[PDB]
Amino acid sequence: GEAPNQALLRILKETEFKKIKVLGSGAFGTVYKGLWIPEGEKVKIPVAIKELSPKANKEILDEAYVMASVDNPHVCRLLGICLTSTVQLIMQLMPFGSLLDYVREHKDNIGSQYLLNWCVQIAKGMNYLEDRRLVHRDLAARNVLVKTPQHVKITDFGLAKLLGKVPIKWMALESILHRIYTHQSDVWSYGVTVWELMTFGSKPYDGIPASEISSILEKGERLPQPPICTIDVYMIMVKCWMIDADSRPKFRELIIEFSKMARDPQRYLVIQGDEEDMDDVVDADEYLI
Ligand SMILES: CCS(=O)(=O)n1cc2c3ccc(cc31)OCCCCCCOc1cc(ccc1N1CCOCC1)Nc1ncc(Cl)c-2n1
Repeated sequence: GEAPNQALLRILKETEFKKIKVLGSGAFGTVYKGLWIPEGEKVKIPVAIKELSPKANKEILDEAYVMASVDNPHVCRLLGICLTSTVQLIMQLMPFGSLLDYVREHKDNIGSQYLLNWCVQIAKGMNYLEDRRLVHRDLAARNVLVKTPQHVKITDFGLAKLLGKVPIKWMALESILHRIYTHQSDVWSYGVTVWELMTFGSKPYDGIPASEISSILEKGERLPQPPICTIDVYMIMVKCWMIDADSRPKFRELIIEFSKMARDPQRYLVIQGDEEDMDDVVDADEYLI
């Protein structure tokens, strides 16, 4: 029971945008890179169009509701939806793809400053979501997209729910065992995501069946310390992975700590060699109504 959600849901004409290329596909559906041109407004906006039964429409509209209810520089911006045969979701295009893929591809040219700034931005997005009493439930490096190497945004709100099949290796223990989800379980997943970033995109618990992850965590086992990580960063992750959810750090505290770290990045991360016509193109972050 909260304030009325006065967010605007925008309906976009299908004739207004052109699909350009396929970005990805799978059981969830397919996502296209494309361009959106509102009629007579003299702007072209690079967009991602998510697409794929009446059960699919229900969940896609739940995602549209969630994403239309949020507005943060570190959260995916939903431009609107196009009511075709299957409902399409129009989102801001993130040219550089997922943070996981970007990090795996560019690990040889990624420094401490970028990693700590990404941690700061992700924490800011999650803190904003907490302010909106929103629980993401699927936070991971694969669900963080790169608008620019200096700017990342949280996406994939398919599992997002209000405060009141799952990827086991990113979940808190209480979520694995009692299906309890809280902003602190999101903090656990944030720790796992930071681990993904610091190991340059390695698979957490590589080769371990998901069925024994619960026992592994119950025994006290945790993800190892990444080589580039000083005890400060790894301690932050371990705090995010504590059993008592109230003992885990809050997202605002993570913002503070990682900002402190980013002011002197080399003290906290040790990385070898650290030191056609688009005239009218407008990014969605600069197209407001
Ligand atoms: C994150 C789950 S998602 O369902 O919410 N989702 C959101 C997407 C998106 C794209 C493809 C996709 C799922 C997507 O298919 C399965 C995922 C496989 C590829 C992951 C990232 O791929 C890219 C994305 C984007 C640009 C390039 C890639 N890559 C680059 C090269 O390597 C292959 C493709 N720019 C984007 N901009 C807004 C949204 Cl909103 C999106 N992507």
